[PDB]
Amino acid sequence: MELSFGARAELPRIHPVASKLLRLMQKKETNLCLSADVSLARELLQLADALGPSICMLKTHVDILNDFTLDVMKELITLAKCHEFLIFEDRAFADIGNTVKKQYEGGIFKIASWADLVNAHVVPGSGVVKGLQEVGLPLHRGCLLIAEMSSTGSLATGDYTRAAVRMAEEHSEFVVGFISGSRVSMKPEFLHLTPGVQLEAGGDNLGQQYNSPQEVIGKRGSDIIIVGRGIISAADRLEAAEMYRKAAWEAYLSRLG
Amino acid sequence: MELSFGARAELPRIHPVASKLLRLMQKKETNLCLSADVSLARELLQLADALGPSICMLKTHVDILNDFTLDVMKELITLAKCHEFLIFEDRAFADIGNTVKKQYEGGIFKIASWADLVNAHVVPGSGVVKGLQEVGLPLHRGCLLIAEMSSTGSLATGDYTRAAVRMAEEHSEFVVGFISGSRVSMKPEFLHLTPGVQLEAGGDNLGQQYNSPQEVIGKRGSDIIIVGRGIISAADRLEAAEMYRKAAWEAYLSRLG
Ligand SMILES: O=c1cc(O)n([C@@H]2O[C@H](COP(=O)(O)O)[C@@H](O)[C@H]2O)c(=O)[nH]1
Ligand SMILES: O=c1cc(O)n([C@@H]2O[C@H](COP(=O)(O)O)[C@@H](O)[C@H]2O)c(=O)[nH]1
Repeated sequence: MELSFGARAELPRIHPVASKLLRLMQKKETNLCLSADVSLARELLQLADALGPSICMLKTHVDILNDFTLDVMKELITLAKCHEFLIFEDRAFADIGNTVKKQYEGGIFKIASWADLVNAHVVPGSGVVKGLQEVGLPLHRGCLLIAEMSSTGSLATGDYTRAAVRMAEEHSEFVVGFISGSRVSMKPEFLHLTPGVQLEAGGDNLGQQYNSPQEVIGKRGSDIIIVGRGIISAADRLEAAEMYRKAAWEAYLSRLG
Repeated sequence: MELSFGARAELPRIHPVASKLLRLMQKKETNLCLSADVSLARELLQLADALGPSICMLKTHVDILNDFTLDVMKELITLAKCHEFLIFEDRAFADIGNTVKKQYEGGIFKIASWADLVNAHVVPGSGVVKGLQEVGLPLHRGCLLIAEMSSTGSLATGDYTRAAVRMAEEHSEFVVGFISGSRVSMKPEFLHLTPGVQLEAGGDNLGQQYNSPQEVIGKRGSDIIIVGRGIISAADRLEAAEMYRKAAWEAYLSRLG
């Protein structure tokens, strides 16, 4: 009884951020999230403008931007609104609730002011979600819980993954899905976003492992592929993004029937 | 066959950063780490200057400082050198190796340029340590692995904790100890630093749980207490720091015999 992204956008328990995302995925025929892993604001913004039509989401690591300013994020928001994609800051919050609330709202980055989505590790227990929610609920934001990781020797397996799923399902007012390698929740209101994706087999020299869009979306049942170097290191990043988009989209359609 | 901090500083396999720390702990009769959880640079620096003589370490969350600049960290280093304490940035790195290396070296914060110590979660597998090491070894830095957490519902238990200890013991050129609630390694070259510490029983409203210095150092065998609000929210932060210092030090001495 698998539903399209557009039908999932209308589910009774859908979060507004998830709904917005699912609708634009359906409209634009994309379930690709660009991992914009660059150190220069100009490159970030040039990528966001050129690839915006091809992506449902742009994932940032703001803490690697050498020339971060809040005005850069204002410019990114303009592009996100123009091309219709969400902004996801991959901060992987992983401390006690009292601390992560400050890390989310404050400091130099003011992440909550510009990020539609953030993510959190579940290792601290559910206080990490409660802390983030105190800032994110008033700001109408969503959160993803890291249920599995793509890297060699990941401990996010077995009962750890099951604990992530329970924590999500128990904080559905704020948690809209997962970072995972596969479908981990049976509830269709939750999004599954999967990093560690390339067309070719391989990995990197620091524990990253790759699987293909057909494997991740088609066989493992995830929703969205997150792709960094597969696109960013390519000469023509637009064509690379289109190849990943078409791969992930067709894998999704075939799983739908 | 328990050894003093000063003797542990001389162990054959001791890391240089651990040795420096252990020597100043012995010299100053302090095993207190101040968790300087403030949002203003002026308050951070006033705390570091006044409390510097009472502490072996000052722990930062640079990402909650509203007015962070690299010049603030230069001023903090001057104080750390004057009063003899290490600087520990509690960044809790928790991503793939390729990403954390950039988060450690680069961006606005340039953490590796000023932090003696950082910490990492073990959930991504050992690539998190390998990535950090590529930056930290050339810069003569050390790392702490998060083996246990103080918060309600922590998943850093059982085999997860055992995996943290193995990962530390296998990367002893860079990893100098743990964030933990107790002694988790039997090897005396490793430091144990414990947050979730207050004199009085209690917790916070976002999953923090407190135990006393006597419990953590004396009964659970940890080395250093990490104390934030117990000191920071007190009217007289200097006297508060002295109370925590004397508590942790005497608990240590009594465990020594
Ligand atoms: O399990 C995970 C969780 C992540 O955040 N990531 C992130 O997703 C991206 C993967 O990038 P790449 O496609 O270049 O390997 C990185 O930004 C990394 O930080 C991951 O690779 N695996
Ligand atoms: O398990 C852990 C790991 C932490 O980093 N911390 C950190 O240690 C400090 C505890 O501060 P406090 O004493 O105010 O509760 C915080 O900065 C928090 O981020 C913790 O409390 N428990």
